[PDB]
Amino acid sequence: LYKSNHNVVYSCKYHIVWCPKYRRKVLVGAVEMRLKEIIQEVAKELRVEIIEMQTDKDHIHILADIDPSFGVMKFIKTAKGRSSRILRQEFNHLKTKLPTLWTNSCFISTVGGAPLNVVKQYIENQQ
Amino acid sequence: LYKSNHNVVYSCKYHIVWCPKYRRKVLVGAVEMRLKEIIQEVAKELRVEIIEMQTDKDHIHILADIDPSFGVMKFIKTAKGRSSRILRQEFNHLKTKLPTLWTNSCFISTVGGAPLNVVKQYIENQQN
DNA sequence: AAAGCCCCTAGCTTTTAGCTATGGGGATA
DNA sequence: AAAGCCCCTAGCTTTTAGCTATGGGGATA
DNA sequence: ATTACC
DNA sequence: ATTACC
Ligand SMILES: [Ca+2]
Ligand SMILES: [Ca+2]
Ligand SMILES: [Ca+2]
Ligand SMILES: [Ca+2]
Ligand SMILES: [Ca+2]
Ligand SMILES: [Ca+2]
Ligand SMILES: [Ca+2]
Repeated sequence: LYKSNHNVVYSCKYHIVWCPKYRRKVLVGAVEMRLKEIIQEVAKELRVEIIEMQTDKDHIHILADIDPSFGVMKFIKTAKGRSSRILRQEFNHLKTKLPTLWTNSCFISTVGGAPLNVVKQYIENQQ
Repeated sequence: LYKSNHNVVYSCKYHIVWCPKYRRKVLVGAVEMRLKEIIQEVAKELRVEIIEMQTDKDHIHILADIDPSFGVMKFIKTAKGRSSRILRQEFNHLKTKLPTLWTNSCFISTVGGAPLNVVKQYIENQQN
């Protein structure tokens, strides 16, 4: 199952994890549900397919298929950036002793249908 | 085993495949060896780790770890663009029998340690 | 120590903001 | 038909080149 | 204003 | 000028 843009046929799926500033346990309750809505809205607007997404109290997991030419960091900057603006506009406690909602950092890991040990079998390495 | 730049901790591995123009079986002999020489130079110069690379006459496989902020496309653009420029200077048959060495297209497939269905179940069951 | 904390610039969105950049500099303990 | 074929612009490298762009048009017939 | 998700 | 890469 592969998508394509004008020039690239691709399957670029990323496991994305980022945490709030100071790793606060704020991704619960109304903030959690509203965070998921904003990300879903960003993905739709940016042509990103959210395969799975779930918060875990002080961090969020996202499994997203992103156009490799568009860039994974552009989706991440947009997701974290807009969600920070809106959630801090809608939830005052997200500005209390919080200079920002997110950190400058995140975790990214590529994911495919086949694991890495299987895909290396596709290729006879000539190094 | 994860890497990190200034802000991102990542493991971004891509199975990349692209073919010569018209799918001509030109990736043999000295063209094959010289092509892999140039991509090694591009990888080292662009901080890209080449896990595995194989040419097979009419296509090249590359399994590579690429900085996600740098972008998989900037590596592909440089690897294809520079190899096309150099090999067409050094092999007359590549400059006279083809308008370009490569096509405008490629294949990109991400890969990690776990299968997709396992990561999917793992993310879905986070809240218990 | 760093990804995560503090500090800085510049770029681009979310712009009397708040995230990136294969971005930089630190102490704390 | 499209990723792959022919055409284009525009950005950046490899620059009396040749690749990208979440880029566009099209015929094959 | 932090302390760790893979 | 192509026809498909575990
Ligand atoms: Ca096209
Ligand atoms: Ca978790
Ligand atoms: Ca192998
Ligand atoms: Ca093979
Ligand atoms: Ca830094
Ligand atoms: Ca640590
Ligand atoms: Ca086809």
